[PDB]
Amino acid sequence: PETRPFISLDLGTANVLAYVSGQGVVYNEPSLMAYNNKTNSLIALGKAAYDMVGKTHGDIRMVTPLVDGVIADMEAAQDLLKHIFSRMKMMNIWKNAIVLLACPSGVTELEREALKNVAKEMGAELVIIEEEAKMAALGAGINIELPQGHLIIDIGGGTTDLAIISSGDIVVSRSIKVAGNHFDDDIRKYIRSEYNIAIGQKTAEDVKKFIGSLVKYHNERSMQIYGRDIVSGLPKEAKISSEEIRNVLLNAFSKITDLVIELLENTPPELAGDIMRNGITVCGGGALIRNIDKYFFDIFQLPTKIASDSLNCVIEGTKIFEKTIKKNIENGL
Amino acid sequence: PETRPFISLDLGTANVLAYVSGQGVVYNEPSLMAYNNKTNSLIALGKAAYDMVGKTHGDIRMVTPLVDGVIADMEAAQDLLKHIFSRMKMMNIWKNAIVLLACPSGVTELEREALKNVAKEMGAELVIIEEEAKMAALGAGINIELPQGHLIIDIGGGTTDLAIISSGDIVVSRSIKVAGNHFDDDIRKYIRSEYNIAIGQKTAEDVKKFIGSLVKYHNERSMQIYGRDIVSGLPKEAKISSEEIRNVLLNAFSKITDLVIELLENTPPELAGDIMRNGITVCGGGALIRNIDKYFFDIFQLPTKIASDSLNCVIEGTKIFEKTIKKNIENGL
Amino acid sequence: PETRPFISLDLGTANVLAYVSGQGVVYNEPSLMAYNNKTNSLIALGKAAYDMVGKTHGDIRMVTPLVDGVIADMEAAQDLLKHIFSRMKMMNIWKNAIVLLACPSGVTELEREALKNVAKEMGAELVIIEEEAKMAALGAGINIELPQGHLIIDIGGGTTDLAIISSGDIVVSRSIKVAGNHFDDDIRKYIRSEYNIAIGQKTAEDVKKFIGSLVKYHNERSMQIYGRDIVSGLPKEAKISSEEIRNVLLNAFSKITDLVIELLENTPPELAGDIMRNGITVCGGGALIRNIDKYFFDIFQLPTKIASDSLNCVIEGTKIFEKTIKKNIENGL
Ligand SMILES: Nc1ncnc2c1ncn2[C@@H]1O[C@H](COP(=O)(O)OP(=O)(O)NP(=O)(O)O)[C@@H](O)[C@H]1O
Ligand SMILES: Nc1ncnc2c1ncn2[C@@H]1O[C@H](COP(=O)(O)OP(=O)(O)NP(=O)(O)O)[C@@H](O)[C@H]1O
Ligand SMILES: Nc1ncnc2c1ncn2[C@@H]1O[C@H](COP(=O)(O)OP(=O)(O)NP(=O)(O)O)[C@@H](O)[C@H]1O
Ligand SMILES: [K+]
Ligand SMILES: [K+]
Ligand SMILES: [K+]
Ligand SMILES: [Mg+2]
Ligand SMILES: [Mg+2]
Ligand SMILES: [Mg+2]
Repeated sequence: PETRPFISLDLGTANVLAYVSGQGVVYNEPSLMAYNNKTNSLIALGKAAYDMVGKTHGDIRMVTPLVDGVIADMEAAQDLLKHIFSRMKMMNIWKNAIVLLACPSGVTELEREALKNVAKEMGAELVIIEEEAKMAALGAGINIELPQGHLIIDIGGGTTDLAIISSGDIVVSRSIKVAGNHFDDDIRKYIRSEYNIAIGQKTAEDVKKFIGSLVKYHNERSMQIYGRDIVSGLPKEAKISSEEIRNVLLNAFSKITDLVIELLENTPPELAGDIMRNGITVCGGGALIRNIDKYFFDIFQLPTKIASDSLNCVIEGTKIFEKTIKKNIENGL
Repeated sequence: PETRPFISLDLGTANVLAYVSGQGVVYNEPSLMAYNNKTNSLIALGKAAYDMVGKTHGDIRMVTPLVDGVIADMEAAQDLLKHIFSRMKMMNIWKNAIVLLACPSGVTELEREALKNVAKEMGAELVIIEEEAKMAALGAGINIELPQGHLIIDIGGGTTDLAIISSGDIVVSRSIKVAGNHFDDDIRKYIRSEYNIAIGQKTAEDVKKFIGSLVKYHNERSMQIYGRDIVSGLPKEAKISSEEIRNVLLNAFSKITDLVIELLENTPPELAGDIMRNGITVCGGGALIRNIDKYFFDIFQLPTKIASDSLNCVIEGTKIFEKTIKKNIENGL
Repeated sequence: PETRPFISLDLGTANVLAYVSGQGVVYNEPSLMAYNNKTNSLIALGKAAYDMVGKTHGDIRMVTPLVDGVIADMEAAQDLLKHIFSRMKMMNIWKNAIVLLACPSGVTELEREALKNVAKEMGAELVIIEEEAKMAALGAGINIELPQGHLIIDIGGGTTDLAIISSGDIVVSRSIKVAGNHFDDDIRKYIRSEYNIAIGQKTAEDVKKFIGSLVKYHNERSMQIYGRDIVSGLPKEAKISSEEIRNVLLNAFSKITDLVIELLENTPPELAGDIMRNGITVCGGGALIRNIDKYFFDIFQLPTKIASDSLNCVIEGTKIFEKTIKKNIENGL
């Protein structure tokens, strides 16, 4: 007999997802928010704010409420929470609700406590904080309860997260701030250096998605980009090829492969054998980079699987974990 | 339930247009006014005053009430507003009316406030001031609400106005006092230098319209002009060709192309890509100069469209914006 | 509802014309008056006095009441006004009448005021003074209201009047005292120098009318003149040819063409173009000089029309202007 609503949230640096027990996933939009600096009014958020990135008047302020699991703008976080459930024809579901949040391993206890405080402020009565790595593992269809080791690589917009999981525990974890946003910056840096053209972030992210890859793929294809020539200052277009972008990504993943090496270096020997057999599981947005699994196999010789629907791994995991959370509540935890 | 009349106005330096909700465009005449200097009586305005330019006794004073969106003659502005609706068989529609005015980006807050004060003086209760660039964009059939960048070039009689528009906002704007009047002066300067003939403004404007162009066109044709020989002081005629006038306009547009370059130089890179794809939109009277679109394409390589009915873009935009203004009034703005 | 009579007057230096509303032109005779110097009695006026010019006893005094629009003899003017309407079987129509007078541009405000005073003295209640040039333009069938420029050349007995007219206004005006009387004097001067014969004015005026011309015409014809030989003092006749007289007129019109040149030199350039297209209109008595239009065309290359019935242009114009004057009276002007 549970009368209270169950809410889970994936408050990622790039995409925010919200789940309501009984309704399903009720929100899944970019995390960007647009404020007016002269008046501090919330102009837009989600897709509406994402379409404006780089095309906005100088009075508009683009905000990311959460950066790497840390509330970066208190008021923006509060505004986003007051909106995710605004398209649900119901009174506030935050009231005395059970809230399950997922945090990267890098988040601090104080920052975790600040997360709970914002949820309680909305009206929740119980606020549980789970490890993102095990939520993602669950979402990818891994039975984390088993005494079997798995290597999870969660590539998001702000951070790349590495976790050795086994018996539902994170035995080893590493995190680095080289992810989707870092890849975009480097794509932008390269195009500037090579073609003397200044492109926006939105354009950098679109070539990443449209031709980005780590190993040659079955539909190699070029792309036309449009930016501002650094010399003339006028609009200028250029043709970008798959090879060039593959080399940019290979350069940026050099630091991620180094984190994997360090992670394995601190992994208990008996868990190392499981890694040889169970391999790597890649999830998050970065799991969509073409042939990222072939890349990891070539370098490490470990089996590498891309989680199906890798953008939803975390939120999908919170849905699986709902049963566990309601069994614990029934046990007084 | 709106009982108050809706009035919008395009108070251009050359042509004044007035719109009444329910009646349509109710006034569209030149902005010139004719006063008697010995008595200060309003002799004529609109077409009647325009036909007299350069043919009037020395006691007559030609007045332009608004020059570049700035009330230049307070009393003349007041007289014009008391006349636009004089051919409407109705009592004053200014009473407690909703008035929508459009201003060039160069107008100052104080001058904008002076505009509202004149409208309130007539009897209006609500006086809204919109950007001319977005009214013109609307008039040209652009969905300014979309997160897509457009370059608007508004060539009038007093000013050329450049605006980068996107998401219903003016992200970048530049304005220059090189427009129809400047072109006429230069046509007059050229004919004096080349043929030693002093022509009036009316004659300068008519050759601009009758053979003026920026690129060779499908009906190249000469024109006979009539002026006063600077040496003999007697009447003298001359034959003016398309080529000569094209070269005069090409010289004057050199400064407009420089403003476009500066505008693009201060345009965010991601908006520059949209400009490459959406191109330029030319409106205003100057949009009628022959092959002005071919001119802009040749120089910048950007798609260039001439707004259909480019003299009515602004007023047509105020009509489209009426719905938005009445939704805001319903929301207490 | 107008109960008051309407009177208009053309008080020319040579011919006086009077118009009564409802009756038409009621008087049209030479302006000469004959007084007895020993008794100051009015002997004759009009045609009767004109037939006596040069044939009168030494006690008779020939008077011109108005010379160039200026009352030259106060009593003679008063006598003429008491006679123009003497052949109308009605009581004084001057009583509380509306009087429209026409003045050359050279007349002074004081002289204009003296004109009104004489009319009021007769019994008029309203005395309007119009420009002769626009009355003549009207009489010649020009729509002076239009914003189109016309060059009017009014050649009378005392003055030649030049006016640029447009929008019912005299934009530029010049006047010279070289007209019919000056031509007669020069005809008399020539015949004296060439044939040693002293002719009277009447004879000078008759050869001007009978063979006078400015360009060779289709019925070149000689004339027999009769005067007093300067040597013998006895009567002597001589044969005068068309050529000789044409050369005399060409010499006298040299000063009129100079006035036209000066007029055009002070004409606004945009009005100069209209002059090229609308041309010159010649009216007054001097418009009857043969081929005066061919003369003006040859010298200036401007279209030149002779007003039909050029002696009646002014009075005919006052008749057209009657409607305007009665609309103004209805408006309290
Ligand atoms: N097809 C694709 N190819 C490459 N990158 C992609 C693709 N689709 C999305 N991305 C990137 O994946 C990221 C979004 O993944 P996501 O898992 O939602 O990150 P996040 O959880 O919101 N941020 P984080 O807090 O670091 O986990 C963005 O940087 C996207 O640019
Ligand atoms: N066919 C044409 N070819 C060239 N110029 C033209 C043509 N028709 C009109 N114009 C000019 O266009 C101008 C009028 O355009 P318009 O948009 O009405 O300006 P405006 O709004 O009244 N003045 P502004 O306040 O500067 O915008 C005048 O300078 C005209 O001479
Ligand atoms: N056929 C003709 N050829 C030449 N001159 C003529 C002819 N008929 C009349 N005239 C002259 O024309 C003059 C009369 O014209 P008119 O328009 O009546 O002058 P006016 O108005 O009376 N004088 P003014 O006050 O100067 O305008 C006289 O000088 C006549 O000699
Ligand atoms: K996410
Ligand atoms: K206008
Ligand atoms: K006369
Ligand atoms: Mg994530
Ligand atoms: Mg305009
Ligand atoms: Mg006269």
